[PDB]
Amino acid sequence: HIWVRVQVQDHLFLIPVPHSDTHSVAWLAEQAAQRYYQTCGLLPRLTLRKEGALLAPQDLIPDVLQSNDEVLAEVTSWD
Repeated sequence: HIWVRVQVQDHLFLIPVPHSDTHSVAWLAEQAAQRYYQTCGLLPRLTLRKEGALLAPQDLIPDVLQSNDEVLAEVTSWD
């Protein structure tokens, strides 16, 4: 089982990545944005960083992240 810790503003979310079409960085950013919307009613567009390094939205989660990695999400706009 794979899960990623994503910081969105002052909130830290444990987001699971369940298992056949592999999920992209963009999908993970979308999950984090929904988790953030569920807390406060604002829907951000997010770019993800791992230890300061930008994650490409089109890259696949298993190629750039391991279970329990921590990711910083940056709000680039509000939808």
